[PDB]
Amino acid sequence: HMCDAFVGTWKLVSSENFDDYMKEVGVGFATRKVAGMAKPNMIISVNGDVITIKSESTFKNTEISFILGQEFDEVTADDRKVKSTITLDGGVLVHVQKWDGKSTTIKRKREDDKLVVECVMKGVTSTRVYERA
Ligand SMILES: O=C(Nc1ccc(F)c(Cl)c1)[C@H]1CCCC[C@H]1C(=O)O
Repeated sequence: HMCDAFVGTWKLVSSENFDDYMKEVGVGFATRKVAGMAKPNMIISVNGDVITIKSESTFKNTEISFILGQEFDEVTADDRKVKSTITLDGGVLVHVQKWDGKSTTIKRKREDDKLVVECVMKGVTSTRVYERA
C-alpha cells in the first residue's frame, strides 16, 4: 500500500523551466526541442514490491521497474545510460540518477489531486504537473 496514492494514469498539464533543466543535464538542441514539446502520459503501477513507471508520448515511450532502495540501470529518454536509485522519503518518491560523474534528482509527490514532479540539476529546477487522465 506504499505507493497507493501514486498508482494510476496521469497526463501532463504544465511544465516550467524544462528546457533549462535539459540544458543543464546536457541534452542537445534537437532532442530538447522535440522532448520539450511532448505531453506524456505517466502510468504508475505496483505489483508486490515492484513499482513500474511508464511514460508514453509522441517522442519516446519509456518504462522502468524497480524495488525501492535497489539500484538499477536506466536508459533515459534522451539516451543517457544512468544508474538510478529510487526511495520513498516522507511520502515522496526520490529518484537519483548518476552518470559520467554527474547527478540529477527527480522528486514525485502527491499534492491535492495532482502529481507534481520536481527535477533538479545543480541549481536548476523544473516543475512538471500531472493530473489524472
Ligand atoms: O519527463 C520524464 N520522462 C519522459 C519520458 C518520455 C519522454 F518522451 C519525455 Cl519528453 C519525458 C520524466 C523524467 C525526467 C523529468 C520529468 C519526468 C516526468 O515528467 O515524468
